[PDB]
Amino acid sequence: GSELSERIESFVETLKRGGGPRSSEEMARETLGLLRQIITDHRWSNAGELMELIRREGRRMTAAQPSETTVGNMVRRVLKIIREEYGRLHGRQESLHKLLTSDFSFHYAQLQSNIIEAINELLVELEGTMENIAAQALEHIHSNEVIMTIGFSRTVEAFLKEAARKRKFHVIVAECAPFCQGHEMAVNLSKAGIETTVMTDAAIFAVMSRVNKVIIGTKTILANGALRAVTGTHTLALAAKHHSTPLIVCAPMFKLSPQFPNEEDSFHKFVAPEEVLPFTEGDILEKVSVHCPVFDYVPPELITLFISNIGGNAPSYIYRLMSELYHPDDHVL
Amino acid sequence: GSELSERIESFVETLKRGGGPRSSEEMARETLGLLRQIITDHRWSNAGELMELIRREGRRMTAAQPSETTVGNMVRRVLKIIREEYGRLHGRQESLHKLLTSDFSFHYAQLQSNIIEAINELLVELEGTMENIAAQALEHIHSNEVIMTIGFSRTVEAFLKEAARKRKFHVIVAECAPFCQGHEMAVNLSKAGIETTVMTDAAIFAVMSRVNKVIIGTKTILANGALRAVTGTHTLALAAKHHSTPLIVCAPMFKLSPQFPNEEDSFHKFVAPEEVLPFTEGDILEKVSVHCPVFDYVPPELITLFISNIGGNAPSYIYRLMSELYHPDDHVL
Repeated sequence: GSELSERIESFVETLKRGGGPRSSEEMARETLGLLRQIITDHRWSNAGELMELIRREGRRMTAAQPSETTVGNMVRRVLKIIREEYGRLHGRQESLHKLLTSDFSFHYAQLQSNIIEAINELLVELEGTMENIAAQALEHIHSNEVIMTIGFSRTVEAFLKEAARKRKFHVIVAECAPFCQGHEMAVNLSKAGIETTVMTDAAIFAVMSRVNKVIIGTKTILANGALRAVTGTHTLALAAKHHSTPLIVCAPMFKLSPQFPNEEDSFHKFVAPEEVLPFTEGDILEKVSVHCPVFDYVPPELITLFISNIGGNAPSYIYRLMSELYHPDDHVL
Repeated sequence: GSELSERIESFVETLKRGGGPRSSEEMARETLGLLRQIITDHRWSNAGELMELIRREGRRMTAAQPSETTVGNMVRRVLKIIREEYGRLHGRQESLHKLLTSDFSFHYAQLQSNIIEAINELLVELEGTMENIAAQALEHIHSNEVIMTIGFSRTVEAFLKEAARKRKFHVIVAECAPFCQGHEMAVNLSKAGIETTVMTDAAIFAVMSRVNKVIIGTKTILANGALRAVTGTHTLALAAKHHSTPLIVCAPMFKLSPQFPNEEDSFHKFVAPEEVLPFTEGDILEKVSVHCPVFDYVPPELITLFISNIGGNAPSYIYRLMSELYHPDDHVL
């Protein structure tokens, strides 16, 4: 009750004010733990009340920070898990087959235990996601290869550190200005023994002619295979497409969102202009419009491969993955 | 003269029966020497008769072997030299300026010495073409580059040997089947300490993703910037264009032919089917049509740069060079 309410309020305020969990996996774990706490603590008779309350909590969580899709992704995953559990315990996708062939009020005592067990299994699968993704590094990196990365991605870092145990290759890291987080990635990879280069975004095209493949992370994967990545990733994808350089996205399955690129102006995250133009400029700040978008939209035609904890896939298959994770009625939430 | 006639017939028969000067520079030199001998020995009262006889032997030379454009190029160069000498001695290109603003057969008794001097100057300029092309190797090759070649080109071999004195790089040579002359090129490049790889044509598109730039020779440069090259160069150029890999053609100026790619079915050189399918196959040779084209047509849009003894040019400028070498009335010959 009070503990649950204060935990929810703290989570919402942390999302609204930023900071909190740097790791996306940590954010997913905290979201799942909070959802489990709501399921255990909150009182509900039938599954319909659970749907309504989880939907309200997820709506509040995503309204706190719409650019943080992992929270909504986990909320929809929990809703799908609850729906599947109810269908298994009570009963026995839209398609041409279903179209040709063709009630949550009922109550069950053991449904809650099954829901918690499924959520715990999901958490266990989430725990080993990074190792599962990194275990595929040797199948995609050959000897004396050149890899291009932008910003700081922990999944890509684990990928490269696992590949470096048996192969020698070069990694080029482009800083993601203004938050030049690529410097930390470069120094980490150098500490791991990999030979690394640090450069600004302005050189992304210039050196792309000498890059064998591009390995990047993302914040979100849309239903059509599009990316909500850090800013400057669209230019990197365009430069890779110019040279037909394969672009690999190493992203866990919990970053898949059933949304579509129809949404406008809430996609990119806009922050204080101080990052781009300092406050000490003076009077010219009065008449100059300064905008600092954090995220970028990447169309699916610029992506070659998705590597996740379940293996490799093409963007054209992303829809099927989206069909296996979320019910079509939970996209609106 | 009888000796001149026997030399002309020897040249014509050598062209018809194949072989002869292995290097294109040697055959250009031989053509220029033969033209000089014809000019000296034959009796001509005025410039028009000299033009007519030059055109007659040029027609015979070109009809001996149409696929060898160097002979016709030298004949047309001599004709343009005669035109410019007669115009400078006697008097003072179709353009809008000439159109808005708007004859031979007048004997002068001083044109022959000028013609011979210009021919000798052309010969001296022809002697040092390969060194002039090779001197620009360092401006186009950087450290630890990957270069790709097809067949055996002496100009490209000189290019790479000159570049290898100061930089270290890798060279991949694709054998030009059936006449696998790329083996000779790879062995020669390995003799100079360059790390080299031998592979077949079928692997070209397989390795273009790891190639930085493609440096090739050619047999002929057409008026629009197209190429007559060894068979397999068109697919190599298409593969380079797929990856936006810069394709450099190292070809001297005497390989520029003022004809257009309108001509068909005589562009390629069809040789005996023994090179592709051996005679020992037996009865199946009765009902199998096997063709062995020696040359390939490369459209101008697949060529990035032309490196010649006068420097680097784009294909879009080739027309101007044509207008600087040949008179438009000598294109038909």
